[PDB]
Amino acid sequence: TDRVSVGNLRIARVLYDFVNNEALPGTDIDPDSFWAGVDKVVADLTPQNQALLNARDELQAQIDKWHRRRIDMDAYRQFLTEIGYLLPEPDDFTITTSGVDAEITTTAGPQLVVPVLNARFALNAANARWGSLYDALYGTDVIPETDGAEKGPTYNKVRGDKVIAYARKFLDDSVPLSSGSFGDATGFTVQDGQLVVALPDKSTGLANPGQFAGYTGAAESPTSVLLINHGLHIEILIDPESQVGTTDRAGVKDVILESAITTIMDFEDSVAAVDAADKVLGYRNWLGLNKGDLAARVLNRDRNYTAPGGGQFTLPGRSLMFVRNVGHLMTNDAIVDTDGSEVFEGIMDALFTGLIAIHGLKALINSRTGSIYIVKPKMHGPAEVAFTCELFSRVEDVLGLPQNTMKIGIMDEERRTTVNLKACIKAAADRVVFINTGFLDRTGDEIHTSMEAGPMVRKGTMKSQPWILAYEDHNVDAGLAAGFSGRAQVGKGMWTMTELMADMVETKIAQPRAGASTAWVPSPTAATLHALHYHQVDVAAVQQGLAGKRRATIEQLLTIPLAKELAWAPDEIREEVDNNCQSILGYVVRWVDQGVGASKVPDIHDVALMEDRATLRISSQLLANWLRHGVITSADVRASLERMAPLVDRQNAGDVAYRPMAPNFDDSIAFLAAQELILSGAQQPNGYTEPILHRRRREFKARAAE
Ligand SMILES: O=C(O)c1cc2ccsc2[nH]1
Ligand SMILES: [Mg+2]
Ligand SMILES: [Mg+2]
Repeated sequence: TDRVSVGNLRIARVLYDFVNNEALPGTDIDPDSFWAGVDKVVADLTPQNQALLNARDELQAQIDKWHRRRIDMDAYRQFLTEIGYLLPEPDDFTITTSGVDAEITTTAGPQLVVPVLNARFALNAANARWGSLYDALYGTDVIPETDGAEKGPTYNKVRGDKVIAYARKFLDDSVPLSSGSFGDATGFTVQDGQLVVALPDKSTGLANPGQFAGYTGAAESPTSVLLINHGLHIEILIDPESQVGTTDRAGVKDVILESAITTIMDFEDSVAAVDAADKVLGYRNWLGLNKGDLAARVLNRDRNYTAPGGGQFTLPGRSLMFVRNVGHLMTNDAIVDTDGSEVFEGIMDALFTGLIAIHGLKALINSRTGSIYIVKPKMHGPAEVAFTCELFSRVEDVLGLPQNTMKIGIMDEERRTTVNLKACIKAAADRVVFINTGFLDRTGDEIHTSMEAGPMVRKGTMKSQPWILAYEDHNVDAGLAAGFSGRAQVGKGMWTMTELMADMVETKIAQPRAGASTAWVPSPTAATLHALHYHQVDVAAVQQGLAGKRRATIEQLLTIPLAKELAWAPDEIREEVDNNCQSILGYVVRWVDQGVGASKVPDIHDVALMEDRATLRISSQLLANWLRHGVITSADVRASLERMAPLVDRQNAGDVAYRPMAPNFDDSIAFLAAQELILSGAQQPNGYTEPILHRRRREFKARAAE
């Protein structure tokens, strides 16, 4: 119709044009040979993809019956073994992934995640490798507004001084002088290769002069001083003529931190992309980032420095990029077969994002070691991991890339991956560069998998349940036992409260203390603040100290988060229903009506949260669970949705083109989607929301196409 026929494939025209005209040129790959490659890879791997998806349904159906036909933990576990859910743990091994960049193998630090469909955000992200500590401290609630230090339309000097002080204190804790404090420093010099600091009554150096990494300008009167601690860089910009530098005892203008060492450009949960036009926009942005010519305002270039002993060197000025493809579930009409059946989206993302990423290896650049970094979400168990690897192998042939060029980041966010984590890693032993954990998806799967067992604890309660604490520790243990320390990242989840930076600075330190190589932040600002934690915590030492430990048993992992009988008062029930209905509606309306997958969404208490699509999975699965066991009724669910809808409406009053859901609820496609997600929730595969979401978004767009 409006498609290009290649073999058994009917490629959407926008897609076909985009690959040939934009993606392919530069890659030395023959267009027709590429498309034929696509035709064959799709046909060859599609049935295998389907077999894995069906296998999920079989397991879940068996688990459903088992619960209904009853809690004997020993029998439950033996059952999961019998049905091939819980597979035998392989002997110890060590990953062999080679050609990995240092930012992944060695450097511990923040990792940004940004919706690929947003060129400006994506630009900021790639440039967030370096960010200003002053701007971050002054701009957020880390420095309390309190007494005369409040922000205004004018720069407030009382506040800047607190910022300066905080930064001086940080320098004391990070790169300690052999004597005295940074707060008293009056100047900085470089005599005989060693950084000398000017104190009022004397002069000292770094207690460990190894932390001196270089400088700019002349050794006598430098324009900046480069420091290193825990593999992370710290830059003191010295400029006595600047506004802040003028009033500073040492002429200091700013302190710059190496912040977002890596960034994940996201095709999955932070992006709304339900057809061929959407995917191209995303692919196009991914192309521009990889050719290094995206702009709206360009991509930063490397940074120049002078070695402590005179010579010249350089550091990368951009955030090393991953891409997150979609998982194994969804199809997309960007390609169909002759029968009209949509082609598997994950298979498409491997080919296209992989094709595109070729530009990142030639000059502008990304991986200096020659690798492409794909993060794969929502896999269920080790066979699904081996499938992803086999897919990568094939795509590499179509692209003419050396084998194992396309590295994998295994996200641990499904229960069948959690309890088989060592086997999952081993299936990717020569490609794996990353594992991580998070709250939303994983708890959604937790609730779905045990849907029939009984009513679950409230969402808040989940964060402190035995299963999830065991899962957090188990993740770290498995990676370290597999040799990740020095070879691959071990990550932990997102800080979602974008305006609550004091809290983040206070609490998020627990992640590197738990041995996390990296963890997720929602903004460049956040990345800068979070970098503090890796200065205070020596993650390599922590990881070294954790080795050999088994801090989580299979029994703990399998402890279902069931509510003890009569746990809640009727007002607690309503509070939770309301809370969850608000979460659905707040995220759904922006998603369906505007194709926005990630934004600052006020929760029921007007706190700004930055969650991806998975917030929909947990909240819908919880209410569906509570529906299934009669904690609440259908009258309850609808009443709550009707109450929260105008509240969401009001929270979007500051939106130039928002559309009310109230009072005409059934004419709101957004409202109907929220309602469907909940009432149809128990029947969704593993509780996945995309089937309902994609359809409703496509419906809204067709309604709007008039
Ligand atoms: O895990 C989360 O909550 C999360 C992921 C992403 C990606 C962009 S915003 C965001 N929140
Ligand atoms: Mg997820
Ligand atoms: Mg140390």
